Amino acid sequence: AIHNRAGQPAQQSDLINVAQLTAQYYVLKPEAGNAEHAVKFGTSGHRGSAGRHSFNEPHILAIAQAIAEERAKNGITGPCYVGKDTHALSEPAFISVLEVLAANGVDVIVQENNGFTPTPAVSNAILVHNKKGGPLADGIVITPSHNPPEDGGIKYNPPNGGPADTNVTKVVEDRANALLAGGLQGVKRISLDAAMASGHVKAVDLVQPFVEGLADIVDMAAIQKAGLTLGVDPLGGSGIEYWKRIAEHYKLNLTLVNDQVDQTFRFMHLDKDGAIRMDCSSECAMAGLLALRDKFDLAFANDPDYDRHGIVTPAGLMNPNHYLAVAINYLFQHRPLWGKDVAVGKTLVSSAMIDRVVNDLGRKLVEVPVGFKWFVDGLFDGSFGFGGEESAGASFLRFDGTPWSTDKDGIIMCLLAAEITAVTGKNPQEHYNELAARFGAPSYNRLQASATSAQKAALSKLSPEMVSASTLAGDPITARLTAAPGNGASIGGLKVMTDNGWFAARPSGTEDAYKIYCESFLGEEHRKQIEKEAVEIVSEVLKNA
Amino acid sequence: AIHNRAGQPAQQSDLINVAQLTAQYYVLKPEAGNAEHAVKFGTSGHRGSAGRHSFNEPHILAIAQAIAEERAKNGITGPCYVGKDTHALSEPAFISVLEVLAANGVDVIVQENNGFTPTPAVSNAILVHNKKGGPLADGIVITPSHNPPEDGGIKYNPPNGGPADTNVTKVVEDRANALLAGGLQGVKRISLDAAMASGHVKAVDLVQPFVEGLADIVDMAAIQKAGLTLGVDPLGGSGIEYWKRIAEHYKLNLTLVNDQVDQTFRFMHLDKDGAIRMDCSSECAMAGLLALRDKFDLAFANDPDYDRHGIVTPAGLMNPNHYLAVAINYLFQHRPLWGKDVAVGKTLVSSAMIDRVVNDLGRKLVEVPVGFKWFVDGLFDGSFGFGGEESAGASFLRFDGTPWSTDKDGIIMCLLAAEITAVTGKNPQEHYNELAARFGAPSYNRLQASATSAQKAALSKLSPEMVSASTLAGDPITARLTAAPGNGASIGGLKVMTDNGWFAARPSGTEDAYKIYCESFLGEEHRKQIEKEAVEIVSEVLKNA
Ligand SMILES: [Mg+2]
Ligand SMILES: [Mg+2]
Ligand SMILES: [Mg+2]
Repeated sequence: AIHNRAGQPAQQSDLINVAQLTAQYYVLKPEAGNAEHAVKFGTSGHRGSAGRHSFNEPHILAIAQAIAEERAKNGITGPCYVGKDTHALSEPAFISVLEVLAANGVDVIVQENNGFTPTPAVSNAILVHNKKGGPLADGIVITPSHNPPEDGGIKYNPPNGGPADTNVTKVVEDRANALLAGGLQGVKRISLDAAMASGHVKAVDLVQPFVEGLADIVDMAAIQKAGLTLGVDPLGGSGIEYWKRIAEHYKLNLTLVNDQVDQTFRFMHLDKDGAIRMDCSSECAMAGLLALRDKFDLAFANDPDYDRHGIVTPAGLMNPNHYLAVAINYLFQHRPLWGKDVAVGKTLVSSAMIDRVVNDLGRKLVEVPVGFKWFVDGLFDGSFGFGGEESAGASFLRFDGTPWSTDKDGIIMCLLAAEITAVTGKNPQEHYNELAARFGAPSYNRLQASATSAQKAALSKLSPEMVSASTLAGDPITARLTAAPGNGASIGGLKVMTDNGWFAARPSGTEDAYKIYCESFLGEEHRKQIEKEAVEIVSEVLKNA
Repeated sequence: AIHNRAGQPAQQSDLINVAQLTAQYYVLKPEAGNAEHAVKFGTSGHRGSAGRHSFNEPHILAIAQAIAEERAKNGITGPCYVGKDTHALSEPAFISVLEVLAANGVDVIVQENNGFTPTPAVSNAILVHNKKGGPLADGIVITPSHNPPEDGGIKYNPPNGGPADTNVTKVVEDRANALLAGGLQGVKRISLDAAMASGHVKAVDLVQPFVEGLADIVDMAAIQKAGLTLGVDPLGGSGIEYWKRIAEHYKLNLTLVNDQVDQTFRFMHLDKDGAIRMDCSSECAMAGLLALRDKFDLAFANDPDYDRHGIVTPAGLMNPNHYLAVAINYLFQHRPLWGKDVAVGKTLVSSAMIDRVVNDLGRKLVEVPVGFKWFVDGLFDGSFGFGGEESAGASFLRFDGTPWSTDKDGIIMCLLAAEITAVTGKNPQEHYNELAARFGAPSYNRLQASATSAQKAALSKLSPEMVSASTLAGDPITARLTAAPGNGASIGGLKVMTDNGWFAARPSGTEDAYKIYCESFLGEEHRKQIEKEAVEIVSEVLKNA
């Protein structure tokens, strides 16, 4: 908690003017040659704000044109599923996308009645469509994730249902930027009315198919039989109607603690920095649900795109690493159709509790670099049963070991917590407590140290033998890694291990620093000794550039 | 109350999508030759909704250009005060006005920090400016009054500070529609950024000078001295900050029962028809404040443009007619500096309680046709001390007999109630109860039925002697009128009166219908006999076409 009003309900003075911001999307423009206003279309698409000239009509027209061209180049002739979240700027962006796709003769499928669509609902729709074997579908999700009310975002999901990799995003980014530099000479656009009249835009209900299909991934019948008292704070996000339909279709005792949809997100409690941020894993942002935690056996929440999850019990808000370990431990014991050819994905900055759990089950661990992108292909072909990130986003397979969503899915992760509690009689936090009793309770932290550009660059291109330390916090170093053990890919940095702890260091993308992730199975004080030594080691390896 | 959720809190299903609506302002276009989409610029300016193609960018660009040209033609070279209310569509309209006015070399004055301004605050600003005697100022108010959240509006107030009359409005209307038919070719415009950098737009604080000036129209010291417990529901309207500053500046025990500014107006209770309508004189809409009526000596509310007032006492919400009679009876006995010649303005269809009051005061009554416009010139020149309409809107003079606002002013009418209560020790409902004990409690009703365009046309063009009856509801007819007795202007219909009651019939200005207003001082059964005989009379005179 950094801001004096962290954890308190937002005040009127904290709120955006929604109408003014939306107007700014049309009346303000990116400054030509100003890099800060340019399309930066990356792992999570392009994000910005109309009032900062970074999320305006020109950007989205440009991006939508770029996506139409690329998808056609790539032989993608089926429909494009275009979903949006409950951010203000998703409305104007949505319209720009329809105007341009329709003008390019792209068939678009949208949620009827201008509704909202979670990121995994777009992923799921693409996968289900493409399993029918005809022209390929892909998708666009119009969301800046949990970013404050004034922000907008837009991202692309190719036919494998997952987020677009750099081979797609870089091309799209450059084309969008050249289109901007050309004054939107090369953009095909028709009016909203013409687009709707064209026949290219089809409105369907994406909710029912997703909600009904949940029985093929989570044990919905077990949940029903347990008759748990469940709560959810939809956090004004894109899956609010999804939670309603889940409770209704499956006849669950599941209560929405509020049903607000408000583009100022005024019902929110302020995050640690005082921003309105819909972070389902932040205790400050989750203060509203946390105050009701005694009312439910189990409760949860999702960020605006519904790709992440927050799990509440009467003990509080679970730490995301803790829940990942529990999800994995449970899933691989309760999925008979996930045979020996189905492994566990883990990013290398995630808790080593995962390693202990997976070793204990006699399953294969695939350690990958930072980022969900490394799980997409394995989820898609069924070789990864589960892949998650320590920031509270994950996905796992259907019962039969085929994919449900190749993007992150917050709904299945919440429902899985319910299946766990229902099947085992123990909530996921009680599960973690037992793991911690068995393996020790690790202490985990993230920090950062000042670094010059030159240092940051050098950190990315090390090799294991540049690290001459033989010991870390009183234990022999068992590994010096510059590549991920699971897929061999570069980590763009360094990880040092002992039996009792580890650290990893990577250059900060945004600041003159490098980030340090570390963890100890012996506790806080030992973790603190790792931190100290981690800086010493990293200072040593890069003081010569 | 007709709708089954009348008076209930608004639900999420009742609300608009603010950003989608604002997008529609820029992406939806009026249809060429569709009269429902045309500019209709009248007594309240032009109102519509972006989603109905009746309040979109082309309309506002066209209207702003028409106003720029008309003010120049009319000799106005000073600044234009442009104020906006809290409707969503006020934001894009505001921007379009600045783009075009600055392109036309108009000097614009706005409330700083994108703040909101009551209609009477624009009127007052015009008056104060022009009283200095240099180049004339005029103004634009961006408001659809109490219309639902999806509506927008824009109206013009010339240098006398009141609403523009048809000599200006019809020219602006014809011109705007000409501009729309010519694809906006004669509209001059620059970007918002260019407008802000041009030096043509100045941002000031309009609140402080209005709030400080109140001491010159209402007896603030008397109110301060009484120490009453005052409540206000600003109803999410343009004067919310005005109530705050009045409380602070005058050190009043004045509580805002809600401080919400929300472009969905979600905090509202539903109106009698189940709509979200910010009608300060409607019991259903005021259900929230009415539930707290027992906490305050006096409480009040205003509509979004803050030109109307609703007065609450522990007895409930006052009938607007009833409050006018009290306001008049009080003011004309407590304004010693007003000349003996200063008159009372009264519309045609207001209560004859006003007549009884004004007679008793030995003051001049000026009965005018429907509409506040008939009071502007007399308020401006100080010959009308007070002008009010039955729909809960009025204005009156400063202590020294010079105008404060020549448009309707909800703030002074609310503060006057507190003055009345402070000075006399009785609230305004108590005073009305006394008026009723003295003269009788009148019974008032309005009727409506369908009529053809031809029957409607006839009704507006009668000659008094065409009424051949001698009696109305058992009393002799004392007057048969087709023109207002006060100013001689045509009423566009018929008024018949006796000593005990009256009726007036008038064609609807919007529907194929006529309305009949009637009132009896004998009670309900007498009023019902007036209703029956008025229908008979109207039927007979409309016996052709
Ligand atoms: Mg997210
Ligand atoms: Mg009004
Ligand atoms: Mg005039």
